[PDB]
Amino acid sequence: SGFRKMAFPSGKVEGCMVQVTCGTTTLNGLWLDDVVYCPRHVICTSEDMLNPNYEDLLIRKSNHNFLVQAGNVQLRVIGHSMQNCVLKLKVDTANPKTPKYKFVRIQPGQTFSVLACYNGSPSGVYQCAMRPNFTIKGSFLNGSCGSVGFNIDYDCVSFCYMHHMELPTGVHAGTDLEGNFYGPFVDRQTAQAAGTDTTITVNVLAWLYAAVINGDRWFLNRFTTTLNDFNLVAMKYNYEPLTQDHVDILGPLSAQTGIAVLDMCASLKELLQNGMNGRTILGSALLEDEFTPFDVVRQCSGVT
Amino acid sequence: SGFRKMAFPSGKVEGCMVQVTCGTTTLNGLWLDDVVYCPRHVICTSEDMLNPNYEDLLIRKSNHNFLVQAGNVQLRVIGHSMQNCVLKLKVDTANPKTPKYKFVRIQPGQTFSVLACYNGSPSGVYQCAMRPNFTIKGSFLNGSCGSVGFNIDYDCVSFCYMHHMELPTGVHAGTDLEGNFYGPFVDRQTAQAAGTDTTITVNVLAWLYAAVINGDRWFLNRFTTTLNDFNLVAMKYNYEPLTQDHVDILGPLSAQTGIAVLDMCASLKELLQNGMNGRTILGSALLEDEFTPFDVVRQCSGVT
Ligand SMILES: Cc1ccncc1NC(=O)[C@H](C)CC1CC1
Ligand SMILES: Cc1ccncc1NC(=O)[C@H](C)CC1CC1
Repeated sequence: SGFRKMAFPSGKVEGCMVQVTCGTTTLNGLWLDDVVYCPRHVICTSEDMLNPNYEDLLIRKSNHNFLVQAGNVQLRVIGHSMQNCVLKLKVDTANPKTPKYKFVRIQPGQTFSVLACYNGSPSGVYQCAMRPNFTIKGSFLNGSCGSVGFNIDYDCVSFCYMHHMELPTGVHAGTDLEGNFYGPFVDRQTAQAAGTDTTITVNVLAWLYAAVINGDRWFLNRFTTTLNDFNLVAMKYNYEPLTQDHVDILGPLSAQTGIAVLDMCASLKELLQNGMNGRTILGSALLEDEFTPFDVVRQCSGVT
Repeated sequence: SGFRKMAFPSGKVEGCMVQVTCGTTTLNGLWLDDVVYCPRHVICTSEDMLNPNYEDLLIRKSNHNFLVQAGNVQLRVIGHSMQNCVLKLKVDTANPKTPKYKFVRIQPGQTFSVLACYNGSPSGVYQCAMRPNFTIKGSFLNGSCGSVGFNIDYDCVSFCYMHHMELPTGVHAGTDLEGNFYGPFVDRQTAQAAGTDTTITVNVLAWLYAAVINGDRWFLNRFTTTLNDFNLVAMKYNYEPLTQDHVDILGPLSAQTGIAVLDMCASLKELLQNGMNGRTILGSALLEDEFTPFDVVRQCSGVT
């Protein structure tokens, strides 16, 4: 029992972190096989960042200008190329610590672990959700660019995020490992609108199931609702509309606890309309949305 | 910017996890040098757990009865001994992945990362505090015993906790790496009183400083207080009394933000007396106490 905001074990990812320097800028790279992946803004100087012409900036760079250091050993760069907003530095040595891996583009509302790094060295690991508006509320300081997000299924690391930018609002934006930004963001030091965010409804319901499994039951009520009635409340409270696909994914949790998904929706409706009344659920005084139904099942069963 | 409940990178600890089996019980062990450390209750059966006679139970065991498996390779046990509530299984091979390490006994209120494991395999990592009452509010299921807590200072892992038990209340109890329980707990399946817990005041103040650094400032007020006046409020709200030693440890944060520690205490006093009024601080709707002043400084400066 107990339910925590658990991140994946970061070991397999730690072994891939490297430091990439170009000119006076240093950030993190991800060394997988004989390729080092990093944010392309490593080639920029302060004057460039307001509106960089990345193609022109990269043309002034040669393989020997990219300084790639793994721990304390230097990697020899034998190729460079830009793919969207990432640079791929081909190196003469395959990373001996390359785990089984995939590059995946996650959907908004999905969760992942971030291994925050500075100068190619890991500082910490935390779990977060990709917001419905494609931002992440992380913990990143200057130098953390190139830190990655990932999920792990037994021995396979699915890399889903690479950190690129902090918006003027203090929220974070980044790309998949092919360098495609999540959301409308561009890698420029310009004010950029992040869409209206919403609370991830299926995740809040999943976390309410986790709460019941672990003993926090005070919010269970004698009511039920419908998808239509619930979505009218979700609309008012800026929650994502619940679909049958979300109900279907909550199936295992509904089966385990014996609480029908629409009955849990009626508990969520009452909590939205009345608040917590100074009470807590799983040590939180708000409705938590950073646990997917898969996360809840995994944590509640002890999947390794 | 941004502030997250960050755990240490778990890589160095993942390389030490092993599976220990004795009879029909399997749990986790920590392999450091040529020694495997694990909870002594691995030698118990269901009939024993109400009041085990560990000395007698261990006498019936020989080196060949302890099955130690690292990933998929079997370790040869050449010695066994019980030290307090841990067993130390001497093996014929030193762990090639043994990091630089220390065994430390942490103080209540201090924080650490837990690498939850099952069958010697890591499932996740989370950060937590040792409660003032010496329990931890973790996430542990049957099979997680032997999972460890730790801190990391550059290349040195300080192991501070080994998981042993879940109290009937769903809170967790364990030992230091010499097998001494934190708190009054005994390794028996018996109802055991955990002391009255309190909120870690110095940590809440540290987190309020983290909030100001990251932009959440709505709780700053035009008031000040004294240690005596603040401790009268701390008493009423079951907060640990603040001492000058706590004020001294908050020094770096008071220096950085320019907010005198007693002025931050007056903000905390107002929050305790009036609540959040439906507002949040660093994404939390309650006063967070799982960040020490050292954790805040580290996260806010990007220490690796
Ligand atoms: C400063 C910082 C703190 C946290 N995370 C990231 C950063 N870096 C940036 O946002 C730079 C300006 C991105 C570049 C325009 C492409
Ligand atoms: C079941 C479980 C779930 C989470 N964490 C730990 C456990 N195990 C125990 O509490 C056993 C009974 C301890 C033994 C008496 C010494």
